[PDB]
Amino acid sequence: SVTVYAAASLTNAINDLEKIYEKQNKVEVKTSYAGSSTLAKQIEAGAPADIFISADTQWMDYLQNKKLVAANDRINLLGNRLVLITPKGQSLNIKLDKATDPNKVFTGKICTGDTKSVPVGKYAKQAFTNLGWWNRIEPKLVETEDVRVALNFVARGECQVGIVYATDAAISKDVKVAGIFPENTHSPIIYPLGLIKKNSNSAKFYQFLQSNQAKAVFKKYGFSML
Repeated sequence: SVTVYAAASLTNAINDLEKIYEKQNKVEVKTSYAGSSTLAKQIEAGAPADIFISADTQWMDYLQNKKLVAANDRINLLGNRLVLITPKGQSLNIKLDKATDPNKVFTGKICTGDTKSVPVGKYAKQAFTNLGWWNRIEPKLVETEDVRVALNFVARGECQVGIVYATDAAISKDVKVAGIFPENTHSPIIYPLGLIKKNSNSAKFYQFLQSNQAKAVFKKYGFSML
Protein backbone atom coordinates (compact mmCIF):
# COMPACT_ATOMS: atom_id res chain seq x y z
CA SER A 1 0.00 0.00 0.00
CA VAL A 2 0.94 3.68 0.00
CA THR A 3 -0.05 6.34 2.52
CA VAL A 4 -0.44 9.93 1.26
CA TYR A 5 -0.76 12.90 3.61
CA ALA A 6 -2.05 15.94 1.77
CA ALA A 7 -3.05 19.50 2.53
CA ALA A 8 -6.80 19.85 3.00
CA SER A 9 -7.12 21.99 -0.14
CA LEU A 10 -6.16 18.84 -2.13
CA THR A 11 -8.96 16.63 -0.74
CA ASN A 12 -11.05 16.37 -3.89
CA ALA A 13 -8.24 16.09 -6.43
CA ILE A 14 -6.32 13.45 -4.48
CA ASN A 15 -9.49 11.47 -3.78
CA ASP A 16 -10.12 11.36 -7.55
CA LEU A 17 -6.56 10.29 -8.27
CA GLU A 18 -6.60 7.61 -5.55
CA LYS A 19 -9.61 6.09 -7.26
CA ILE A 20 -7.93 6.19 -10.69
CA TYR A 21 -4.73 4.64 -9.32
CA GLU A 22 -6.63 1.85 -7.54
CA LYS A 23 -8.38 1.00 -10.82
CA GLN A 24 -5.00 0.84 -12.61
CA ASN A 25 -2.89 -0.97 -9.97
CA LYS A 26 -3.22 -3.73 -7.36
CA VAL A 27 -2.15 -1.18 -4.72
CA GLU A 28 -4.16 0.28 -1.84
CA VAL A 29 -3.84 4.06 -1.45
CA LYS A 30 -4.58 5.43 2.03
CA THR A 31 -5.22 9.17 2.36
CA SER A 32 -5.16 11.65 5.24
CA TYR A 33 -6.08 15.32 4.86
CA ALA A 34 -5.53 18.12 7.35
CA GLY A 35 -3.66 21.40 7.57
CA SER A 36 -0.13 21.12 6.19
CA SER A 37 1.29 22.00 9.61
CA THR A 38 -0.56 19.20 11.43
CA LEU A 39 0.49 16.65 8.83
CA ALA A 40 4.17 17.60 8.86
CA LYS A 41 4.26 17.52 12.65
CA GLN A 42 2.65 14.06 12.64
CA ILE A 43 5.25 12.79 10.16
CA GLU A 44 7.99 14.22 12.39
CA ALA A 45 6.54 12.25 15.32
CA GLY A 46 6.62 8.95 13.41
CA ALA A 47 3.42 8.81 11.32
CA PRO A 48 4.00 6.36 8.44
CA ALA A 49 3.23 8.62 5.48
CA ASP A 50 4.97 7.54 2.29
CA ILE A 51 4.20 10.82 0.49
CA PHE A 52 3.45 14.35 1.73
CA ILE A 53 1.93 17.19 -0.28
CA SER A 54 2.17 20.57 1.45
CA ALA A 55 0.31 23.76 0.56
CA ASP A 56 3.53 25.74 1.18
CA THR A 57 7.25 25.44 0.81
CA GLN A 58 7.83 26.08 4.51
CA TRP A 59 6.32 22.88 5.88
CA MET A 60 8.27 20.77 3.37
CA ASP A 61 11.46 22.63 4.36
CA TYR A 62 10.54 21.85 8.00
CA LEU A 63 10.78 18.14 7.17
CA GLN A 64 13.90 18.51 5.01
CA ASN A 65 15.71 20.28 7.86
CA LYS A 66 14.88 17.27 10.05
CA LYS A 67 16.25 14.90 7.36
CA LEU A 68 12.80 13.39 6.74
CA VAL A 69 12.84 14.23 3.03
CA ALA A 70 15.81 14.67 0.69
CA ALA A 71 16.21 17.71 -1.57
CA ASN A 72 16.18 15.42 -4.62
CA ASP A 73 12.98 13.65 -3.44
CA ARG A 74 10.70 16.71 -3.62
CA ILE A 75 9.30 18.78 -6.49
CA ASN A 76 7.08 21.82 -6.76
CA LEU A 77 3.86 20.39 -8.20
CA LEU A 78 0.99 22.88 -8.15
CA GLY A 79 0.09 26.55 -7.77
CA ASN A 80 -3.03 28.31 -6.55
CA ARG A 81 -4.48 31.79 -5.93
CA LEU A 82 -5.78 33.35 -2.72
CA VAL A 83 -9.37 34.64 -2.63
CA LEU A 84 -12.01 36.27 -0.47
CA ILE A 85 -15.30 34.40 -0.22
CA THR A 86 -18.79 35.14 1.06
CA PRO A 87 -21.79 32.92 1.73
CA LYS A 88 -24.02 32.54 -1.29
CA GLY A 89 -26.77 35.08 -0.89
CA GLN A 90 -24.55 37.72 0.74
CA SER A 91 -22.41 38.60 -2.27
CA LEU A 92 -19.78 41.34 -2.12
CA ASN A 93 -17.09 42.75 -4.36
CA ILE A 94 -14.06 43.97 -2.43
CA LYS A 95 -10.88 45.39 -3.93
CA LEU A 96 -7.80 43.92 -2.23
CA ASP A 97 -5.90 47.22 -2.46
CA LYS A 98 -4.24 49.52 0.07
CA ALA A 99 -6.93 52.14 -0.65
CA THR A 100 -9.72 49.95 0.71
CA ASP A 101 -10.64 50.39 4.35
CA PRO A 102 -11.12 46.94 5.93
CA ASN A 103 -13.17 48.45 8.75
CA LYS A 104 -15.68 49.70 6.16
CA VAL A 105 -15.96 46.53 4.04
CA PHE A 106 -15.50 43.80 6.71
CA THR A 107 -18.34 44.40 9.19
CA GLY A 108 -18.43 40.91 10.75
CA LYS A 109 -15.98 38.09 11.24
CA ILE A 110 -13.30 36.88 8.85
CA CYS A 111 -12.64 33.12 8.76
CA THR A 112 -9.31 31.65 7.66
CA GLY A 113 -6.63 29.23 8.74
CA ASP A 114 -4.47 29.90 11.80
CA THR A 115 -2.20 32.73 10.64
CA LYS A 116 0.90 31.37 12.42
CA SER A 117 0.83 27.81 11.11
CA VAL A 118 -1.77 26.84 8.47
CA PRO A 119 -0.55 27.75 4.95
CA VAL A 120 -3.73 29.54 3.86
CA GLY A 121 -3.59 31.66 6.99
CA LYS A 122 0.11 32.41 6.60
CA TYR A 123 -0.48 33.54 3.02
CA ALA A 124 -3.44 35.62 4.22
CA LYS A 125 -1.34 37.34 6.87
CA GLN A 126 1.38 38.15 4.31
CA ALA A 127 -1.27 39.80 2.16
CA PHE A 128 -2.88 41.73 5.00
CA THR A 129 0.55 43.00 6.06
CA ASN A 130 1.43 44.01 2.52
CA LEU A 131 -1.86 45.90 2.24
CA GLY A 132 -1.49 47.74 5.56
CA TRP A 133 -4.58 46.01 6.95
CA TRP A 134 -3.17 43.66 9.61
CA ASN A 135 -3.94 45.57 12.80
CA ARG A 136 -7.50 46.24 11.59
CA ILE A 137 -8.04 42.65 10.33
CA GLU A 138 -6.71 40.72 13.32
CA PRO A 139 -9.53 41.62 15.77
CA LYS A 140 -12.07 40.15 13.31
CA LEU A 141 -10.45 36.74 12.78
CA VAL A 142 -11.82 33.27 13.39
CA GLU A 143 -8.95 30.87 12.83
CA THR A 144 -9.24 27.20 11.87
CA GLU A 145 -6.83 24.26 11.56
CA ASP A 146 -7.27 23.84 7.82
CA VAL A 147 -8.75 25.72 4.88
CA ARG A 148 -11.77 23.43 4.52
CA VAL A 149 -12.95 24.10 8.08
CA ALA A 150 -12.87 27.81 7.19
CA LEU A 151 -14.73 27.17 3.93
CA ASN A 152 -17.46 25.37 5.86
CA PHE A 153 -17.87 28.14 8.44
CA VAL A 154 -18.46 30.59 5.57
CA ALA A 155 -20.83 28.17 3.84
CA ARG A 156 -22.86 27.92 7.07
CA GLY A 157 -23.02 31.68 7.63
CA GLU A 158 -20.85 31.65 10.76
CA CYS A 159 -18.52 34.19 9.09
CA GLN A 160 -19.33 37.15 6.80
CA VAL A 161 -16.21 36.50 4.70
CA GLY A 162 -13.45 33.96 4.50
CA ILE A 163 -10.01 33.64 2.95
CA VAL A 164 -9.50 30.39 1.08
CA TYR A 165 -7.86 29.26 -2.14
CA ALA A 166 -9.47 29.81 -5.55
CA THR A 167 -9.86 26.02 -5.81
CA ASP A 168 -11.84 25.92 -2.56
CA ALA A 169 -14.29 28.56 -3.79
CA ALA A 170 -14.80 26.54 -6.99
CA ILE A 171 -15.62 23.29 -5.15
CA SER A 172 -18.38 24.79 -2.95
CA LYS A 173 -21.74 25.81 -4.41
CA ASP A 174 -22.45 27.53 -1.08
CA VAL A 175 -19.83 30.33 -1.31
CA LYS A 176 -19.00 32.99 -3.91
CA VAL A 177 -15.78 34.85 -4.66
CA ALA A 178 -15.76 38.43 -3.40
CA GLY A 179 -12.24 39.29 -4.55
CA ILE A 180 -8.91 37.81 -5.73
CA PHE A 181 -5.70 38.84 -3.98
CA PRO A 182 -3.10 40.14 -6.45
CA GLU A 183 -0.09 37.90 -6.67
CA ASN A 184 2.22 40.68 -5.47
CA THR A 185 0.56 40.76 -2.00
CA HIS A 186 1.93 37.39 -0.85
CA SER A 187 4.49 34.69 -1.56
CA PRO A 188 3.53 32.44 -4.48
CA ILE A 189 1.22 29.63 -3.42
CA ILE A 190 3.30 26.51 -4.21
CA TYR A 191 2.49 22.90 -3.28
CA PRO A 192 5.66 20.75 -2.95
CA LEU A 193 5.28 17.00 -3.35
CA GLY A 194 7.65 14.94 -1.21
CA LEU A 195 8.67 11.26 -1.24
CA ILE A 196 9.12 10.44 2.44
CA LYS A 197 9.44 6.66 2.28
CA LYS A 198 11.47 5.36 -0.66
CA ASN A 199 10.03 2.05 -1.86
CA SER A 200 8.81 0.79 -5.21
CA ASN A 201 5.11 1.48 -4.60
CA SER A 202 5.62 4.97 -3.16
CA ALA A 203 8.00 5.98 -5.98
CA LYS A 204 5.40 4.83 -8.53
CA PHE A 205 2.61 6.91 -6.95
CA TYR A 206 4.96 9.92 -6.71
CA GLN A 207 5.62 9.70 -10.45
CA PHE A 208 1.89 9.17 -11.12
CA LEU A 209 1.10 12.47 -9.40
CA GLN A 210 3.36 14.17 -11.98
CA SER A 211 1.81 12.33 -14.92
CA ASN A 212 -0.21 13.56 -17.87
CA GLN A 213 -3.26 11.81 -16.38
CA ALA A 214 -2.88 13.62 -13.04
CA LYS A 215 -2.33 17.00 -14.70
CA ALA A 216 -5.84 16.69 -16.14
CA VAL A 217 -7.37 16.08 -12.72
CA PHE A 218 -5.55 18.98 -11.06
CA LYS A 219 -6.50 21.33 -13.90
CA LYS A 220 -10.16 20.27 -13.58
CA TYR A 221 -10.19 21.46 -9.95
CA GLY A 222 -8.54 24.77 -10.86
CA PHE A 223 -4.95 24.22 -9.79
CA SER A 224 -2.09 25.40 -11.97
CA MET A 225 0.72 23.01 -12.91
CA LEU A 226 4.23 24.26 -12.21
